[PDB]
Amino acid sequence: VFQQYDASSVVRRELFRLVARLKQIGATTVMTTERIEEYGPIARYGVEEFVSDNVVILRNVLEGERRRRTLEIL
Amino acid sequence: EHQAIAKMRTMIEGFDDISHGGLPIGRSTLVSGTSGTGKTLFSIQFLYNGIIEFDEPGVFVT
Amino acid sequence: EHQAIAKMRTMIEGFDDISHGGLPIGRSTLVSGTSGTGKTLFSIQFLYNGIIEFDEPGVFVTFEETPQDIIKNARSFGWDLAKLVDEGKLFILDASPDPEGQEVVGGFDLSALIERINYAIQKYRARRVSIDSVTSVFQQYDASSVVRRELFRLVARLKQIGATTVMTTERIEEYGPIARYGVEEFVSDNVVILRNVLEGERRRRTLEILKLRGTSHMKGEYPFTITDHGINIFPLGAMRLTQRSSNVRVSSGVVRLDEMCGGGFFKDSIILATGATGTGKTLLVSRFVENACANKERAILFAYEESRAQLLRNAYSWGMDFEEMERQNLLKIVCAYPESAGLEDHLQIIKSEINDFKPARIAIDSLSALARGVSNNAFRQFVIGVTGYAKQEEITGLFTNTSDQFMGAHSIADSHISAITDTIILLQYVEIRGEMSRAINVFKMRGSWHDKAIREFMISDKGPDIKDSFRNFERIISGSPTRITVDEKSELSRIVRGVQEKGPES
Amino acid sequence: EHQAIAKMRTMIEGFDDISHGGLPIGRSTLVSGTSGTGKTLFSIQFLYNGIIEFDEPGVFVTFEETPQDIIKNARSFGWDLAKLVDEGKLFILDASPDPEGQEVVGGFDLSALIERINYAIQKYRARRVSIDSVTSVFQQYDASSVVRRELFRLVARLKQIGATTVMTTERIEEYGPIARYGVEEFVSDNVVILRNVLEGERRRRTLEILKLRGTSHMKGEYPFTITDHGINIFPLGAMRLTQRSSNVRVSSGVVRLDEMCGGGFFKDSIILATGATGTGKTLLVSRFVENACANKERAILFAYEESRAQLLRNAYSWGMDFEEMERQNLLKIVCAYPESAGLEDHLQIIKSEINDFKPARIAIDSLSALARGVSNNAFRQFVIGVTGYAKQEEITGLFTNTSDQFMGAHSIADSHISAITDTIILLQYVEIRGEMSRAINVFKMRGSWHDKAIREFMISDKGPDIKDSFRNFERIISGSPTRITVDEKSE
Ligand SMILES: Nc1ncnc2c1ncn2[C@@H]1O[C@H](COP(=O)(O)OP(=O)(O)OP(=O)(O)O)[C@@H](O)[C@H]1O
Ligand SMILES: Nc1ncnc2c1ncn2[C@@H]1O[C@H](COP(=O)(O)OP(=O)(O)OP(=O)(O)O)[C@@H](O)[C@H]1O
Ligand SMILES: Nc1ncnc2c1ncn2[C@@H]1O[C@H](COP(=O)(O)OP(=O)(O)OP(=O)(O)O)[C@@H](O)[C@H]1O
Ligand SMILES: Nc1ncnc2c1ncn2[C@@H]1O[C@H](COP(=O)(O)OP(=O)(O)OP(=O)(O)O)[C@@H](O)[C@H]1O
Ligand SMILES: Nc1ncnc2c1ncn2[C@@H]1O[C@H](COP(=O)(O)OP(=O)(O)OP(=O)(O)O)[C@@H](O)[C@H]1O
Ligand SMILES: [Mg+2]
Ligand SMILES: [Mg+2]
Ligand SMILES: [Mg+2]
Ligand SMILES: [Mg+2]
Repeated sequence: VFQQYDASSVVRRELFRLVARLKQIGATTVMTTERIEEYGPIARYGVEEFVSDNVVILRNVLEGERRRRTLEIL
Repeated sequence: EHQAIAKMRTMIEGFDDISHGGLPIGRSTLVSGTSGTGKTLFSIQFLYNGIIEFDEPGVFVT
Repeated sequence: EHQAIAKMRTMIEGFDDISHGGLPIGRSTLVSGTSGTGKTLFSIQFLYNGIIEFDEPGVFVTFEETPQDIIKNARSFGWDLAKLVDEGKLFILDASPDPEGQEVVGGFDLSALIERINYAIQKYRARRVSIDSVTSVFQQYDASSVVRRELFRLVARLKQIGATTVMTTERIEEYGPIARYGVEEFVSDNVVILRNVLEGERRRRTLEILKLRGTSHMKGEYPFTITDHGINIFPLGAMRLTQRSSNVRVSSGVVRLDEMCGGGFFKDSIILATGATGTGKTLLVSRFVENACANKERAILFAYEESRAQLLRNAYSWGMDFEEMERQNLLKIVCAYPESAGLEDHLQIIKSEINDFKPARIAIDSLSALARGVSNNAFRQFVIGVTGYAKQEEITGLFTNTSDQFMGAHSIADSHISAITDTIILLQYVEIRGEMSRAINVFKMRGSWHDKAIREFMISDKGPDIKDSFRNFERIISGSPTRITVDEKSELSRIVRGVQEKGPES
Repeated sequence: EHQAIAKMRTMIEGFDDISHGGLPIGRSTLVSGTSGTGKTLFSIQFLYNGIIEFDEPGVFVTFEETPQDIIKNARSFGWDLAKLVDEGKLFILDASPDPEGQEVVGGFDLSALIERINYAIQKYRARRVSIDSVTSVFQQYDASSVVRRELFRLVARLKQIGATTVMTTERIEEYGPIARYGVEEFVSDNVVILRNVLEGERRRRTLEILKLRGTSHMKGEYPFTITDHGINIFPLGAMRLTQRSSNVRVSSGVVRLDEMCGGGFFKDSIILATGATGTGKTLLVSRFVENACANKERAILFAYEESRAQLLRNAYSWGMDFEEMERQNLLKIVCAYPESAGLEDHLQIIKSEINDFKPARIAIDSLSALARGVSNNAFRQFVIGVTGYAKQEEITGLFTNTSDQFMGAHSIADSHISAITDTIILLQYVEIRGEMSRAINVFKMRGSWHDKAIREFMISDKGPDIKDSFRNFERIISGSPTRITVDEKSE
């Protein structure tokens, strides 16, 4: 959604907004973000981690031509 | 309430042990990962089991 | 105290030691860390403790988290911040944005905040202030130079107002810049860095005070865990060397052995048991613990290799009923895979269980089980921990270790947990006439004389029977000795012919 | 269509194994890689195979290379696209820029192209489409967010159109992001990464299917080669542990050995001969390969340590005439230094040459010669590939391994062949009275009973002459015996 022409700070707020309004609605939501480095930033803009109350990281680490899927609750 | 945070079971095999109960009720959970990691699936399955295990309707925004 | 700056205590277990007394009053501390490291908690605990322990009202400035949430989450550790906000001891100043807002407002609000805060401090007569996620505010659209100015101004007014402040900050790398804008580091009087290092799929949180303008403090990183009671720090390097030392002996659960040690182990002493897999360290452990219960003394048994069932199936087969030791509330067995956590966690669990049961004897079956994976230093740090806490707790202890190679092991411990140990019990397999016999040896004892022979020992249903030494043998330790004989048939009871009786009579 | 995802086979050697059936139909599959990875080739061979196998027309859209060249290059793999273009089976839709023009024509053309494209799809009744270097299009002056919308629009239209597309992208780092904008990743239903890794001055191209939305596939990287017949992928993990096993026996070339092996070598089995340098391995291989020509059966000899001519001399110097074997088209010698290829290429050459000569036996001289330089794991992965193919192909194979240390060697294979090999023949130097004498031993045989004695053997112009056991010695295996010369019972 923000991948139209935004920057971290603008992203951080938009997310804060969505997260908040959902809290008021009383919904137990699961949001999906994307990454680019298996061990780089937790999310695309380096700001989502700090705005979410909860964070799950799914990894697909390489290493020796094999792939190992893991899951972590940050 | 006036107690800790209550959780909601995901029924995803294992995840509810890892999360000591499941996802925190009334709140969102960010799930990220590179391409091909299981994000969408995690979300589909979370709604699903909610449906098929507690009859908790789910909305899927895509 | 010979420090030049006055400090205030966090009452956070372990922090006040690391900072040689707590946080400097009237000054500000940057607690910066990546995501989920314990920043809010630290700052929340910082105000709570100040209210619960010293009746010091506190102000909590929150930029992202909602006041209801700060209160909802704190119940995780059993804290009723609501009752305090109510008694008017705690005041949460909500400065979070609106779920339906605009854009632009991070400077005059920095002047409106200062004034808001001053108002709250004056109204509630506050002595401690926490500012959670200052970073999030410039996270509207700012650069390093603007941040430095606004942070300074804020911090500088706080100093004037007299307030002792804690400010939270974020960072993306565990080892790179201290805070986001690489400017916060230098504006703060003190800097505490919280990390959550990944490393081999495990997570290790540490706490480090980087700087304290005015006094000294412990340098480097310190392991810690967040539990139901908040942060819990282990200053493993602040552990002094002043353990009491008695000449009190105790039994090992094995009569012959006690003789071999010149009269049993010392109460105040770390015991080391090493031998090849199958030699029988675990038997002496069972025997060691049972004797603490045979004298009506408590004793814990942390198992990291055998299930709670097996430990009992095997224990019983050696006699000794563990079922009863448990009922008489005298013997407590733990059990856990070293993999089920990190040393820090493990060391604490141990510490905990030692308090909730006031043991007089502890046994860790297989240090080398905990040795799995962990680097050697991270392991030694643990061994210093368990061996240390016990020594100063007068708690006698038996530690087990499995040497990676049966027969031929050139060293006691592949880890060198040698100098850390007072008494060493060495078991090994001796190859005599196509068979694997056992051989036990009291390698070393610091205050005692102890027997110098490498005896042979059998394992029956009864337990460990310590026979004699293979005198007429060389290269013993090798694993496969050479039988040389200046005798053997020499006396002892020659008298040939009919010497025995058989099942009927004698 | 209320069923699982259905796949369309590419027919690209190995790819359909990995993707469990092939590319999903009606969906776009991103295939990115760094410069020179075989992206272009993949898409081509994808349409071509489509045509030449299921008569499914193909629409190839290029943005940089030119139609003349595309066809020009394809001839490198022995196929004429021109012909297919003629018969309207393939329509190369040129979309490259000319040496002259204007600018500020951003998303302006992505709309038109989606038209020119749907046209050629309808018009030719195309079922497969390949778009080469979509990337090179936005490489005009765009941002990550602009590229996602232009990409999504295209991918989307194509899915309505119902085509099974393949889009080529480019990367800059072998292991960094997936595509230039680190956005393509998330816009494609499927992502296949082509890599051209450069470790130790050597190059190794691998292919990986990062994801296939809606189905399963093989995970991780998979070695592949680019030959005259196109991309060739070896799914060394796909190979199954379902090899035929008989009780039929064969001769080792050495009568006395055959007895020690309790009746000979099993037709179905892997033979490993290990010993210090000079012990006689190359001899056994020599004798083994000869016995298969005495029975008029074909046998290949892949030598990696000696040359053609020298293999003959020494062979002839032990008897056996290799000169005849070659003429009688019953024996074939290959030879090549391990340094002349990667294991991926060798493993192929081996397989390739076995198909053009249908061997009943095979001898690789010096497994350890192929272990030279290559990592321990990248080697084992070569052993299984060679050991397996021969095993499921009913071929009897002999592999030679020089042990890094003469006398003292505390392990058969330094690299660890154990349990990958059926029969282990072990040669060792033995020092008896200031003299270097040999000794052969049948270490293990999974089927038969074989001899348990360590036998001394000599070498002459007649070949291996297995003598007796050092019965009266100790620490033979060690290599520096000690005769017991026991004074009997001393009366
Ligand atoms: N039936 C299945 N059996 C085994 N693996 C499957 C099956 N279905 C899907 N997969 C695997 O799961 C992956 C699907 O990922 P998914 O669509 O859940 O979300 P994602 O990769 O996190 O995000 P994105 O929407 O970018 O793909 C595939 O890449 C594939 O490897
Ligand atoms: N009762 C508890 N027992 C054990 N761990 C707990 C408990 N409550 C919270 N935690 C842990 O402490 C963490 C809470 O972090 P905290 O709220 O203190 O601030 P933070 O992680 O520093 O910053 P942020 O606001 O970005 O999350 C959780 O990630 C969780 O693992
Ligand atoms: N009932 C029994 N009767 C005779 N011998 C026994 C009996 N139980 C155990 N043993 C002997 O004791 C050994 C068991 O080893 P033990 O449990 O004492 O610990 P360990 O050898 O130090 O360490 P680990 O069990 O992890 O290898 C067996 O190898 C066996 O020879
Ligand atoms: N007959 C052939 N035998 C062996 N290798 C070949 C043959 N033809 C081409 N190649 C190899 O295949 C490669 C061709 O690459 P190709 O044109 O398919 O696209 P690409 O490398 O993916 O992308 P780009 O447009 O950047 O070149 C060459 O780099 C070359 O090494
Ligand atoms: N005509 C011959 N007469 C007697 N002995 C010979 C003759 N030719 C070769 N030999 C012996 O055989 C050995 C040659 O080794 P061979 O060709 O069998 O392979 P290898 O020892 O297994 O491996 P590599 O030669 O690569 O080290 C010589 O060391 C020598 O003792
Ligand atoms: Mg997804
Ligand atoms: Mg044991
Ligand atoms: Mg190309
Ligand atoms: Mg050779």
